[PDB]
Amino acid sequence: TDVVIVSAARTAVGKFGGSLAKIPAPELGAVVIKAALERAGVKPEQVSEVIMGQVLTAGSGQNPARQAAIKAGLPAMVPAMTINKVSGSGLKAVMLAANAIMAGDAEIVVAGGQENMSAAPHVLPGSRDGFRMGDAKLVDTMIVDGLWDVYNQYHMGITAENVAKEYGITREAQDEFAVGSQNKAEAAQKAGKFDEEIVPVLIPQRKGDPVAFKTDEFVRQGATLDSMSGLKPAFDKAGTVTAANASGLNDGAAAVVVMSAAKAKELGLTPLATIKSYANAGVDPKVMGMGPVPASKRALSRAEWTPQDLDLMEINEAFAAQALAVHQQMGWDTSKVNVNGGAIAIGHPIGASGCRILVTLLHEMKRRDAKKGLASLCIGGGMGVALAVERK
Amino acid sequence: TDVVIVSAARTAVGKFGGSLAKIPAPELGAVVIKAALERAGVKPEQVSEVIMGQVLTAGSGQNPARQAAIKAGLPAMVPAMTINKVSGSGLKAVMLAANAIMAGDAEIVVAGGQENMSAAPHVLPGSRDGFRMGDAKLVDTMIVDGLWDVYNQYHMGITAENVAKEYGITREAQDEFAVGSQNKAEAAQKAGKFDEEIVPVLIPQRKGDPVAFKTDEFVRQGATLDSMSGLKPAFDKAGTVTAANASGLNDGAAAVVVMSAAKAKELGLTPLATIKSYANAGVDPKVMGMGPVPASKRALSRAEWTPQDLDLMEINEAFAAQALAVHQQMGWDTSKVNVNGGAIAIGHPIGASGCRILVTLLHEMKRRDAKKGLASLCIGGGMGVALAVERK
Amino acid sequence: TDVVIVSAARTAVGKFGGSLAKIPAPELGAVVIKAALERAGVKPEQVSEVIMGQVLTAGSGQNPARQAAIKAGLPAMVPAMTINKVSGSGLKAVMLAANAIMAGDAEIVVAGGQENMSAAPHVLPGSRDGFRMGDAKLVDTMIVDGLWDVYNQYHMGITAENVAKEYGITREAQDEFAVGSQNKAEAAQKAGKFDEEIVPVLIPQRKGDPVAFKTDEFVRQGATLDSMSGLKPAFDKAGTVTAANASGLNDGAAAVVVMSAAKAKELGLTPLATIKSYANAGVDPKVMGMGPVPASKRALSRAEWTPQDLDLMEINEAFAAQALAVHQQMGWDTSKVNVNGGAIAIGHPIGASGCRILVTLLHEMKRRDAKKGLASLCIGGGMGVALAVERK
Amino acid sequence: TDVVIVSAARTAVGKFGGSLAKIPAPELGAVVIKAALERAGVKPEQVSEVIMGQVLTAGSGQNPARQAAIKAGLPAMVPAMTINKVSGSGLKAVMLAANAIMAGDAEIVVAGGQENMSAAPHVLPGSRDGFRMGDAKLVDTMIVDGLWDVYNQYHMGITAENVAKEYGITREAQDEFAVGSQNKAEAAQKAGKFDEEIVPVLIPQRKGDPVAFKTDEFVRQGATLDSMSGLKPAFDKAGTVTAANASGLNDGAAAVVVMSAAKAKELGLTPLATIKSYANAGVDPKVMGMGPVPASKRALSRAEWTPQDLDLMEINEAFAAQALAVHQQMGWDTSKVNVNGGAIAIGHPIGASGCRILVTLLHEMKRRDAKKGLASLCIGGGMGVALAVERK
Repeated sequence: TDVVIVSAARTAVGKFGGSLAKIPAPELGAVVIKAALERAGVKPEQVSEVIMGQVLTAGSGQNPARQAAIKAGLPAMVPAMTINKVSGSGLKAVMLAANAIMAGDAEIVVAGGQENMSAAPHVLPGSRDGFRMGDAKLVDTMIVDGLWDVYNQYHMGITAENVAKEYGITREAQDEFAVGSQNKAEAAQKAGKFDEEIVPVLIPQRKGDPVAFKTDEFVRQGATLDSMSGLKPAFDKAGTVTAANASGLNDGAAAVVVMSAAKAKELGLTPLATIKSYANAGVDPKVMGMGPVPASKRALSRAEWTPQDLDLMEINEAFAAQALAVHQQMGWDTSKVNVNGGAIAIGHPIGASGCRILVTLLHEMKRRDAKKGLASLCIGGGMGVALAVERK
Repeated sequence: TDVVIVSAARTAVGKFGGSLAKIPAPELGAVVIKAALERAGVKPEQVSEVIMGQVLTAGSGQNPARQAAIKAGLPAMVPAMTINKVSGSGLKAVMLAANAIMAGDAEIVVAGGQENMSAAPHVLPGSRDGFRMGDAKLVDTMIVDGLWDVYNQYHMGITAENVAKEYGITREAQDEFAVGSQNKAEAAQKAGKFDEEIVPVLIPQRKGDPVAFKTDEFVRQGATLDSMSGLKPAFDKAGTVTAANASGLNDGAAAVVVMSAAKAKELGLTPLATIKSYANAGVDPKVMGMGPVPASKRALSRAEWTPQDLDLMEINEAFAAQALAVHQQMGWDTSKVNVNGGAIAIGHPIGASGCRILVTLLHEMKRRDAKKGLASLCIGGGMGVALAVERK
Repeated sequence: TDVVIVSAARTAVGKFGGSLAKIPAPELGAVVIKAALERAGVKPEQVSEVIMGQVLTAGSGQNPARQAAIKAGLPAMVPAMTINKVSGSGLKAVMLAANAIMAGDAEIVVAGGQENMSAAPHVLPGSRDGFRMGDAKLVDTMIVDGLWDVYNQYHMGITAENVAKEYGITREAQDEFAVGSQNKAEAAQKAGKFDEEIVPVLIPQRKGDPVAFKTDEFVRQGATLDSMSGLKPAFDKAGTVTAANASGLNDGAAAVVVMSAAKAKELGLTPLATIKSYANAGVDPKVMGMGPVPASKRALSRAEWTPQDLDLMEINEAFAAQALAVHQQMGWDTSKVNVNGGAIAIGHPIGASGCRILVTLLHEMKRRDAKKGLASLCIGGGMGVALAVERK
Repeated sequence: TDVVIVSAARTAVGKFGGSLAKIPAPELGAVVIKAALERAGVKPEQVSEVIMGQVLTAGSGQNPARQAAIKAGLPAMVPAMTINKVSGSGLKAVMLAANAIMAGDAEIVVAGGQENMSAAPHVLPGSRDGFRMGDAKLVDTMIVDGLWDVYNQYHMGITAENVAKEYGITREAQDEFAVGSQNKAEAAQKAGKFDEEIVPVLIPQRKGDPVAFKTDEFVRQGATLDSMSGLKPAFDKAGTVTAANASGLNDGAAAVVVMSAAKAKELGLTPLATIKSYANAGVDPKVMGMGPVPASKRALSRAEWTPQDLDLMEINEAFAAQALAVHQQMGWDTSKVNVNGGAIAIGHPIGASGCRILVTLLHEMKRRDAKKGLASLCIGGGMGVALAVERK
């Protein structure tokens, strides 16, 4: 059975401490679930399942994906499930949706991701035992759960250095990559290219009515090489990775409605694309940034496509260091990658990004009539995911 | 094609603060992943994916299933994903594994779950923005993420009172059911019925050699009705639910290896059973304990079996009130359910319980040569899951 | 012996979270100890003892008064002690310094107080024992140690409401009194009246050289009764005390140098004033704001003065409600009280305020050649202190 | 013209986590203030002031000395003040009382100290501003406020090592001195020597009436040199200081009632002793243990006594290393010092110790009919206090 995507919706991506900071992640997920459904013309009643990625879940309450489904107005009869494959989560949700539809387990699935990194708490390990003597640590959940390698006991940014070193990716190269990502995002914003895919979030106000948030507020206007060349390295003093050549910490959500090609025809719906293939993959945690290479290669082998056959790709930009090594290793046309900018510019709400970049992908494929697309992301812990789509 | 379970393993279940209290959930998962694979005859390199449920993940680190997979001996090339469908997570991981195999996405999946309720920490909401003036709250992640209804803002034990009230499940019925579970579990312990399925966990000692932990230490030997009759309600002064007729807070893990029947044959392995069918369902959060009814009915319909066709069942005993309502509504033969006792006696590590009970099911089906089996659980937030297995 | 005050110095008072928020209280004390000695012309090694009030000492390290003395450049041979009598602390240090010199215990004492309310942390009571299950509290040390009545378990602002009820002090009356304090403080700033008494604090900056902080930044310019009428009650929703008719939360320090008349004659120093008398008093915690009545009466009885003999007074303005009641019960001439504004305008760094007001008193007595003066303050928990001074 | 001590009371000293662990310090204080007044035959209403040392006050509430007075049943009319001079606090309070009486400021003062080290909590610095990104420290208040040198940034135990190096005090001498201390305390306990001075604290129980705590439960009966000679140094690998030759972390309170000799005659009371003299001193923080040398010399000079005129002394044993160096430098007869043991055996509740050793001294002087005694203590941050008393 051929699996299609019938709609795609994302929030604008908030800055850290920004416009979405007080909006809990399942409330962001609800916005995009409700809007994905409306745009597909599928009633809440008709949904078989909701699957939402969310990484940072400490104190979020039972099953955040169910919370989003219910806030979106889906009835209690529709089950939901939360998933955590770190940055891969939002796209892995769509892979799971596809698996379920192919197996006959589900007919229509809303899949996506949600994340509020701003609101992530601190945790007190051992709080039940107490601390008989000496200092104790309050651990940052966003770092430990989101940004810290279990196996090597260091920041993701160190894996980015490992990659830079291994693959010979210079500071200059990474900064040039980052300015390209900012400049492209800026040009796309101003050209109106994000207008269709963005769904507004109504922010409550102390006094008067709520005000819509609907612009990617992390995008740096007028960015220049020389605004990046001067920063010091963030993770190692002799390093190459900075705040400007890595993605941000951000808030946001993204969803897609998926169903069999046969169900779409029955409902009279025109799909956006057909899911062609997808794959996961694993690599050493030390170089997790390289995840997208084996995953993209596997997705492409499954599709019977080469990297040259692709018209458009969205490869998540966790760090310019890894994004560049990935391009080098894949050999594909970088002029067709992240054509509207990437995470360095737009931001990276971890559990959501996987579906965010697919939403952007789908909208640009239609705009330029591209037929073959792929979305891929690296995953902390040493993994990758990739999903290929086709219009025709 | 056709999906088979080739092996199954679980830890003994620890009591709250008990023998497993200091061993992180992913360390529990690794024990069972490693032993499932040994029991099946499968080399770590041959695994396609690991899916593990884990509900309480505050400060657990990046992707707890990945941590379990790596700690089990799986190579970095083997991807892994964590899921949260609350008490259903365990059995939902097997469902996801099945979908994946049927869709041709994976060949060999290790599916299961893991939980250490003892070690769940407290969290400090708003730590990131500070507390300008006034007291702050540390929140218990076990309650908020594991046991608390989001929509109605009370404990699961209140949902159990709503089910008792709706279905006319009495305190005395609940208590006799609880004694029954204890007595059945006692019998099984004394008969060595759990010897095969349990994998020991080595507990480090203050001095000397590690001690093997391999007995379900929550089970109460010699339990009687007069030992339960006089307790006071735990959640509601006028209520029927007590600590003796509900399960506990517990630690443990369980896992199964899943593959296509064609892969089993290629490798020369003899399956424990075939997956016949499965299903999920949603109900009102208020009466979440009733989830296994629509889930089991759907799973049965899909298998084209009646309730009377089943030879053995494992239905999770979150609360006696709910288990009894499910039996009342399904009308099946209670003498074939939880034949070696259930969660009230053995315990309930939430993220692991769904796979735990499957593991117990499969082992007993072999000993009594049962042909048709069903496992089902209820799920906080108003869901159920059910999975039917066939031997022949 | 007659005890004289030979010099007096205070910081500007900072806003909550304002210019001094990042300077630990003993660094603030060190500024005023160093400047008071320098203005007296007394070398560091001639000092017998340092006495500093500081109320909020949680995590401040051993003996905040000794920390100040050492940072000020006094040798280790000069012993120091910290004291806590809440808002009375700063004045009570001067009383203790007088007691010591009269007893022959000490020759030259540096006495005052120091407080950083901005930097007071939260505390975790019960942390050695751990938290078995459910919510735990982080308690705000500024509130519990500073602003909370032990005996009645409610804020100091409720004692202010109690006083306004008992003595018939209306919202409007409180608001006019507050406008007066602001308008006198603003007049005094514009006329340079704080110029002599304030010692700058250098504040490090992101770029370039440190900036001097030397102006009372809490003072509200152009205050009128309409400025006050829009606030809502801050502590009792049905009451009359608001943030604009109560003092602030503030940071600062003050110190004076005290010695016998004979020692000042031997060193050739012309005193600012002679200590005439002083006293303490206790009242019911519920009306602590009245403490200055029995303490002032007792100080005046000891001096052999009447309230009408005073030329100038500084009565600390914790709350307009209590300041008014005090004036009403003393019957003294309010045109002579807080002539350059009070704590409602200047702010109220709790441990330091008692000496801050003395410094202000002394400078204005010298400016207008007033002969008889009195400083008094109320104290949480139901106390007053008062100190009378005489120039001649 | 002449100040006397009319009564003396202390609690038994609690071991860390032991019988007093749940009793807040001001409750401890209240036991001894109440009992010292009863023993003196003084009416609470005729008390002029209460002065109590307390070093660890995080979350203790407003002015712990007032809380103790009030709990002891002293009326609101009696003011109180808390002081911190670290281990000197307890004795310093008596000195302040003497000063006050000699100045004519007070007639009758209850002075001492109180401390519960067991209950000192953890604090969260920076909690008010928040932790935007990163882990945050919980700091142990007992250590930072009680036991850590600000200037050198190390434990008090390191100052004891500097003392040992400087004065040639060997591990062997330290262990001999610790054994002697334990042995003398055990002997004094067995002989009934602490019976009169101890006031019971009633410890509430699970069921039934409270049980009285009335023994110094930290004293190690049966102590031998071989029990101490094998221990590892606690602070410095090449050092000499161990847990066995230092005092502990302890809970307890002590108070005395001080008045003029004229007031005692008027009220018909027979004094315990006459304060002959007292003094403080300052030394380098690095060798704070030496504080009692200059303070004792100065107190003996003020008394016109030589070290040989002394009949009995109490010199606090915070560390055997510093106690021996003090004896070495004073040259006095060590057979008359800490004749019933000292802090190594009895314990060291920091803010109370200074008064504790005074209470012990006075009781022993009366049984021996000793005429001239001295108490003295070292103080963290480099200070010392001493007080001489005479009977005749």
